[PDB]
Amino acid sequence: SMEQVAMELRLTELTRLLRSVLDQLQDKDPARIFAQPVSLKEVPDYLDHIKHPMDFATMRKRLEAQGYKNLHEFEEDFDLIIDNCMKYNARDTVFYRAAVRLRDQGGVVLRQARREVDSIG
Repeated sequence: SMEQVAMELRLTELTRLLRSVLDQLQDKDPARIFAQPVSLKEVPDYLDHIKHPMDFATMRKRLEAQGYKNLHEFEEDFDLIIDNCMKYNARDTVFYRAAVRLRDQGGVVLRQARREVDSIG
């Protein structure tokens, strides 16, 4: 139907906006601490600690399959990246501190993305 196509065009446009959001967020992680999934070879107990692992590469795979229906879903995955790190790692670590900086900096980007997603429908 024409209605399905129009909905598909909206999903595509959301996907374009989320790709730019994702790039902006990932630049707030210049150390690349959150680039890839935590390695189960190198942290074999990780899944005993963290039930829903997340990382920027996994988000990128989901994005390119147009797997985010709305900004809320995308933000959920971004929040898992931060929140998982802040539970697994102690306060005095380079990892925790990187998460805090990503959170604080990403907040700015997400504040305006929310306005763009509402604004452009």
